[PDB]
Amino acid sequence: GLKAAQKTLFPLRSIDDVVRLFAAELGREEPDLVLLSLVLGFVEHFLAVNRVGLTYFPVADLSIIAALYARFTAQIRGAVDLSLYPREGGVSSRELVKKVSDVIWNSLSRSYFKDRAHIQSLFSFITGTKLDSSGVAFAVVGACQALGLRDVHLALSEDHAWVVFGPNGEQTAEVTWHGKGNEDRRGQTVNAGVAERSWLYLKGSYMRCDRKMEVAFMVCAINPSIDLHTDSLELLQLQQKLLWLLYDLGHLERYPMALGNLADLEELEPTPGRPDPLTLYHKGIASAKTYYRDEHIYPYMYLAGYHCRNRNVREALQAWADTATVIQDYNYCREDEEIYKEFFEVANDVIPNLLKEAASLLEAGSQGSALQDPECFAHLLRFYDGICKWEEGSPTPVLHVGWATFLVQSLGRFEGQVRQKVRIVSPVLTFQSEKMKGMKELLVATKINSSAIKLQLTAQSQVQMK
Ligand SMILES: CCCc1cc2c(N3CCN(C4=NCC(C)(C)S4)CC3)ncnc2s1
Repeated sequence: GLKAAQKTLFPLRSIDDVVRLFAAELGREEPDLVLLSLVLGFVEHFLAVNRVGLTYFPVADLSIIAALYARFTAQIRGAVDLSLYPREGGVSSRELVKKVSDVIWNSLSRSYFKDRAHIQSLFSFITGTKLDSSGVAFAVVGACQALGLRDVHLALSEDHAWVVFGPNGEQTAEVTWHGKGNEDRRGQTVNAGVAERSWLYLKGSYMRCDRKMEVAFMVCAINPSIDLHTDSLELLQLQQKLLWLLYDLGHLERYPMALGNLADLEELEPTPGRPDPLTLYHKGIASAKTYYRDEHIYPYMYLAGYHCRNRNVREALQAWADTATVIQDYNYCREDEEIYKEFFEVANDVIPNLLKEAASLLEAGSQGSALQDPECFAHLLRFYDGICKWEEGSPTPVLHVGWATFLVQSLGRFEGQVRQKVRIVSPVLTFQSEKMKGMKELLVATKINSSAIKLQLTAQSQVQMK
């Protein structure tokens, strides 16, 4: 049931009309997640999924959008009988949250590619009966709001989504799947994951959204991809404009990833009179420091990626060292594979490529090169120190001999007279990991002893018998 006041801006004929609808909704006591997700999904469908007939912008008529809204509300209200789940204190019960989750779940097509683009919004849920993992969580939160359950909110880590609810918003419930081939814990709390200090649950320093942050989530969720080679400029512009709206209203304050996404967009196409990408990456880091105990990994990866693309080797290594300094106080657990993949790619592909080019440019006479800077060698060492410390105490190991080949190569990119300048104290650098402490003498030697490095990084007990 859309209110008269919600309907007055239709039809939406442009990017800017969509921005106005968002502004209007964000100025209400409770922005309407269902309306907003349906609108975003409609426009994304007609700008990215099917552009046949497109001449400027896919006009969103009130009759179309209101009928989609009706389909959603009718589906939820008919399947979830609230009288069966008495609410005291204006708060929801775990049984009610589970029932809403089941309703969304049981609505989805039995089989589909769960990784596909453009299956994030309630437009996809209604028209395609498909949602991606975090899409299911969002749709549970949208359904709860539709039912009047003001206490149910989206919880987000850097790789997963669930809900919070209940007295003081203190309860957690799983409502969707995570990854592939994992067993789901739907209906359960996230306490076991928090207690094991996995990255997936951020030691409890995950995001607890209010309604405005849930709008920011749907905006981050917009996917401009038309195919592998092509983005919709219209959706990029829309996402960028909506992110700025949210930024100006204060609603990205506690949302590091959204700041990084806005920085990435500003790199591609800067908005005149706005902060530089670097300023925005730093605001993302500051957000993580202020609200989340500096326990997030991606704020530093966003920054490192920016410096990497710009071939600022020194600053990229600094930011990846800072990324490792966060991961060192985690336990590498089952289901943390995404972050392992990210670190593996940085160590074993991205850094090698950067240093290879740097070596060529040094041969060509570069001055101020990262390869002649002992502070950059220290950053490389701190990056490996955090990865080795991560591994300590973890229930599954991180390092192996594939990593050792690249470490030897990367060390070897720095001359001994540069490496010798780093002072490893118990540029000055302190190691936290036992692996790097035992490697200290090997690191500053004129010739790099590759076999001894390999043995130290992988703690291999023995060398070839015969
Ligand atoms: C999927 C549920 C967890 C979330 C991921 C995410 C998100 N991402 C945006 C894309 N991401 C990154 N892009 C570049 C990166 C530095 C590798 S991290 C991290 C994940 N953005 C905004 N909100 C959320 S909530």
